[PDB]
Amino acid sequence: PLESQYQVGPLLGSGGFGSVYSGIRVSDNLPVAIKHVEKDRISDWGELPNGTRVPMEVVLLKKVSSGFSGVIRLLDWFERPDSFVLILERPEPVQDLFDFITERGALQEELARSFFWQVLEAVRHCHNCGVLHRDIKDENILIDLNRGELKLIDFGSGALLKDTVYTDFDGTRVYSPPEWIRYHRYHGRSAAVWSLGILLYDMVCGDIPFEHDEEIIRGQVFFRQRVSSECQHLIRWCLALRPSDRPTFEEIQNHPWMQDVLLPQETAEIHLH
Ligand SMILES: NCCOc1ccc(Cl)c(Cl)c1
Repeated sequence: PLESQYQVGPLLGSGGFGSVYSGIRVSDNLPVAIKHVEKDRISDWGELPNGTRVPMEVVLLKKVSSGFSGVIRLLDWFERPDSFVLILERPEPVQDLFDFITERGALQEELARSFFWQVLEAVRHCHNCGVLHRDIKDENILIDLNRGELKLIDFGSGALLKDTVYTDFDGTRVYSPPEWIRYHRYHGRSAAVWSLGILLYDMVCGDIPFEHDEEIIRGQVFFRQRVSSECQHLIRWCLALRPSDRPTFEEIQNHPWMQDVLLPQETAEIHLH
């Protein structure tokens, strides 16, 4: 069973998502993360291609868990009487982006460009797999410090991607768009672009731009740090009040600020090693 298959290490974190432990797969010593989610806390349920009743998180992870290393991979899952247990791949050494920014402050634009580009590629992979993350933020991004590779985590607030309106949301409010705050309605892709604007501002300024609902609704972007005109333009574009005024992923990646990105290994060599 699960208990014999894995060696439990220390608690890595706990919160809205559940409890996550560091671990080692006993068969090949592979580093893993063991996530426990209480059944009473799971509101969104779904079913696998076979038809087993599992949390939506398990459905979304299976849809995205393949060769591409931009999303944390689900290795296995187990059902207990009062919880679900998820075995996830664990990079080592690792640091989440929230802890990274907290320790190092506002990122150099070359570093933010590499990081932002990788997040964009990871989000495009999710969308191509029919998955909408809904909680893109610094806390949900892991940095593989040796490879300079970023990984999206926590699909616990996610949904299947659709072209119709979403009227439910349980992600982070300070990353949520003005249409959600005002009307309790949003479309997947344009809401994801708004959260990406919040994230990019956070990378280059060291903090999020808005705290209160009134600020999100006004959408006036003030720069507290020295930021290039091209970067400011891209941020202000992602943070357009009207969802239809926001750039597509293609327009973000073709933006002049996004040109000449470093490879992840070059990123680790210059900024992480
Ligand atoms: N948010 C607390 C840490 O959560 C995680 C989740 C997944 C992995 Cl692979 C790791 Cl290393 C840590």
